[PDB]
Amino acid sequence: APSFPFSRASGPEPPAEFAKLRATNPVSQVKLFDGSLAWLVTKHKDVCFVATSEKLSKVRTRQGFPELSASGKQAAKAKPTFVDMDPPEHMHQRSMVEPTFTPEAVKNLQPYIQRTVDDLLEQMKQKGCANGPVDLVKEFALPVPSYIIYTLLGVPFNDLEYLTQQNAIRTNGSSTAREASAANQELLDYLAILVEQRLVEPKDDIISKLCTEQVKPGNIDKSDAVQIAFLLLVAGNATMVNMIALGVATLAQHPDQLAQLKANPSLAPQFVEELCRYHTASALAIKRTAKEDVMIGDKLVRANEGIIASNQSANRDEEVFENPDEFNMNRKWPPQDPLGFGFGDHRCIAEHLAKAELTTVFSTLYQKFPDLKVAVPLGKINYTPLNRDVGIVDLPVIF
Ligand code: HEM
Repeated sequence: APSFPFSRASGPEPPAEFAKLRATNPVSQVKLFDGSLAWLVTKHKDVCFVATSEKLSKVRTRQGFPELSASGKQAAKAKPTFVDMDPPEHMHQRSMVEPTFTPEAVKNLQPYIQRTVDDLLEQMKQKGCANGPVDLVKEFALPVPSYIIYTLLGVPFNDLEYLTQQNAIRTNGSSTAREASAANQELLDYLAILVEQRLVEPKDDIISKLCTEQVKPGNIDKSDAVQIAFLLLVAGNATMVNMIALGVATLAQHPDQLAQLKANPSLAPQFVEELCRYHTASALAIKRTAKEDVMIGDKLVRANEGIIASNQSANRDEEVFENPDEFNMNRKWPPQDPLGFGFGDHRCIAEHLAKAELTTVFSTLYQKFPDLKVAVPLGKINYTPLNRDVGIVDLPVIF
């Protein structure tokens, strides 16, 4: 059984194993870091089954849960938030914060999203690139989702820049463990204090809604509110940063499609849909353990055996998406959903917010900077390490 996670075939490409497994052995066993075996599911139809089957559990203290690293094994010990819950606990807690992320709520946020993107682009323009390329990640891709989610949570404007840097330090590949866990503690301590404050004078933010509607009535206590706030911050931010940078890089690699977006910014939504299928930047979140024996394809998955469902592989599934390895924002979409945001009850709470952020970015960026160019040869883009989710560490641009 091969070791899993697999390595990406190159900087921007999924692991090569997935295409072979889809063709010859679509439900197979893999070996995890601790020697245990897990089932790997690779076809779109089977990923959807794993994401919705009531015989499968997300509870991480169940025997067989497929932790992929040593830190996940010990993180399993903490009191769970709704990301690690089964029904009915899952939606009981998820519904406490879902109101901010509905399509109606995200529609009302759209002027604020546009203003955030506008302001940060104008700052980048004023900084200029007269003294060399600027890092699109540091200058734009990082602050855009960071400022927005921090602001929704209730962080005051003056604290955004420091806290944006701390959260980046958490996930930066060159941070030592001491740097990353210090940045983590910094974030937790700040949120605890913000929860204390909002308990005394609520404002109009997510933390205030939790304090008023759930902590004070006694449905949760303030430490749960901290954990939930922390989950909403760290679950998708690094992914958002990577998607923005990957979109720029992808467009530099497909000049004809960038020219179409320049001449018709209304194609941004279609570009975003294809971006999220092609570059599946969160590919290791759909994991389960079997509560009962369950049959998947031609395999029997025994109770207490772990399952990993690759939505990255599903998004390249030849049986669903014609020419899946071509990036084509003009593709015709089948009836099946792309699975960039997962599937079923656990499907990304922030799907609509994420798409609205991405859509706002790519309908504005090249109107503001029509001559935006990646400043290094495309073969020299600094992608994330091949053993991690696809992403871009830094992206020097001129404009
Ligand atoms: C392009 C950006 C993003 C992508 C591709 C993405 C992707 C995903 C995926 C694949 C999952 C697993 C869903 C499943 O288990 O089926 C997920 C879950 C989740 N994501 Fe995101 N995400 C993004 C942005 C965000 C943002 C901005 C936030 C928070 C503001 C967020 C918060 C969450 C949470 C809380 C969950 C767990 C939901 C649950 O288990 O009920 N994500 N996301």
